[PDB]
Amino acid sequence: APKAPADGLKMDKTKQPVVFNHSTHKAVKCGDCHHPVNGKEDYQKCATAGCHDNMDKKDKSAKGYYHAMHDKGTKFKSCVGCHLETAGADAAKKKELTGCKGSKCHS
Ligand code: HEM
Ligand code: HEM
Ligand code: HEM
Ligand code: HEM
Repeated sequence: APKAPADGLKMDKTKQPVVFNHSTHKAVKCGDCHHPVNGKEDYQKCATAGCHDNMDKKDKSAKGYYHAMHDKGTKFKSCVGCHLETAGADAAKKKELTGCKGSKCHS
């Protein structure tokens, strides 16, 4: 069975890189992020060719990498989508978890 990697993973496909820590996401099943593709949970890097490899941040199709990390109403939760739900009405948590700058994702 796949094992989570070490904390401090840098997502760095863009000029706004973001650190991801598995240890803070244990309340989330692995396959909610490493989601099924052709019926099997896929543990490849999200931006693998044929996956979320479109680096046009304006693309709203499934292959758009920005879209996959930021948008609501997606088939699997995005980073920002799930964080918005988590923050609820708490403005401090909305800033920490969903702010576009000065958040835990982007400085
Ligand atoms: C569940 C305990 C779980 C496992 C297992 C797991 C594994 C895993 C691997 C093996 C990697 C490395 C991939 C590589 O080859 O680079 C990896 C990377 C990322 N993960 Fe993960 N992961 C588990 C859980 C979760 C959860 C719950 C989320 C989403 C909240 C998540 C996300 C990520 C992300 C993002 C990465 C980086 C991918 C990248 O493209 O570099 N994982 N995980
Ligand atoms: C990496 C951990 C990773 C993330 C994060 C992720 C997210 C993601 C979202 C949010 C969606 C929904 C988009 C929408 O509804 O518009 C989505 C959908 C698909 N993904 Fe993905 N995804 C990650 C990893 C991977 C990998 C490694 C591949 C390629 C093997 C891949 C592919 C796809 C496909 C295909 C879809 C659409 C699925 C369907 O319609 O059932 N993703 N992903
Ligand atoms: C998507 C790849 C993604 C990123 C990036 C991400 C980041 C992130 C950070 C930076 C934190 C703060 C703690 C830390 O420094 O590790 C954090 C915390 C929470 N997250 Fe997250 N997160 C990503 C995705 C997801 C997904 C898809 C969910 C829900 C399904 C989720 C949830 C949470 C929760 C819960 C926390 C803790 C919140 C807190 O108040 O402490 N994240 N994540
Ligand atoms: C707030 C809604 C918000 C904005 C706006 C935003 C912007 C942003 C940009 C411009 C990029 C780079 C896109 C490109 O291709 O040039 C980027 C990248 C990532 N972001 Fe973001 N972002 C906002 C908020 C958040 C939050 C709160 C998280 C974490 C939950 C987050 C995550 C990510 C991830 C992951 C990336 C990709 C990192 C990489 O691979 O380089 N964003 N964002």
